[PDB]
Amino acid sequence: HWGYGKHNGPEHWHKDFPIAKGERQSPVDIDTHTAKYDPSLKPLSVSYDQATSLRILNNGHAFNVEFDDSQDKAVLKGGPLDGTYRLIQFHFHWGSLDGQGSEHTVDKKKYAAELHLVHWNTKYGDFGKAVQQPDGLAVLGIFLKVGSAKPGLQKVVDVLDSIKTKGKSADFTNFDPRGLLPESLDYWTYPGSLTTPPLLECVTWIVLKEPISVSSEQVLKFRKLNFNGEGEPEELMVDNWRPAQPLKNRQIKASFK
Ligand SMILES: NS(=O)(=O)c1ccc(NC(=O)NCCO)cc1
Ligand SMILES: NS(=O)(=O)c1ccc(NC(=O)NCCO)cc1
Ligand SMILES: [Zn+2]
Repeated sequence: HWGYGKHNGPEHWHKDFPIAKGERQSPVDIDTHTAKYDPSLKPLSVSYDQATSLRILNNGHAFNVEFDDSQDKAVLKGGPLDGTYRLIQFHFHWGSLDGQGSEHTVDKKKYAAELHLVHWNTKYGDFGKAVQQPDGLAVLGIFLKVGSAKPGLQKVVDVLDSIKTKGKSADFTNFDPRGLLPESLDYWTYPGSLTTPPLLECVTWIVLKEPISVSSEQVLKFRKLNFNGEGEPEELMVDNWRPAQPLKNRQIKASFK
């Protein structure tokens, strides 16, 4: 099965998922001087006031905080997007060390972690249909640097002891994802893919310029999770990030000068 180890990590994925070598793969390096400011880009509209978180799940590759996506409760609109995209889950990718962990990079800089708020285009009815479409998903990516704690992350941090191993889930209601956002919603955008198998080329990536800061203790708690199931040999869930992929025939656009 695919993973992030020596024998099943990102360099092996193409053997089962040949789209890994496709034309619009993610993540990418964001070369900030080559990105083009597009004044026709609209501000992002993040409407999370009615969000309903339900559960948190260790899926063996990351942990997902899942939301009720059966109504337009937490939606992303505007920016480069046409129509309305519903929040289904968020998760993170992180490193074994503060010097690495993000999937996207900025002028080759790696951040300690990267948050992905995953949304699907309501015109396609559900997530499974949306991933089959070139405009099916919008993923809002937010970098994490280590410094001051992020108070809105602590509720996530504190439940991780309950989902240490693959397949464990826990109730996780009333979590407000607005507590994970930075001040500014300035962003870069480009067409790309899921960054894990099946690597489907269905994502409008929206990557925020401003990172959030989390404490060293917060990210250390991410690194105590396990990729394995309970009663299997323990392998720490760290370095669950795919490296930057070739940009190919793509231009990254910026919402800001
Ligand atoms: N990254 S990938 O192409 O999906 C892949 C799948 C299986 C493996 N190896 C495997 O299954 N070995 C048997 C031990 O469990 C390695 C990589
Ligand atoms: N890292 S990423 O490109 O944001 C990503 C998002 C969703 C998936 N797959 C998925 O099934 N998401 C919804 C889970 O219920 C895989 C990769
Ligand atoms: Zn992700």
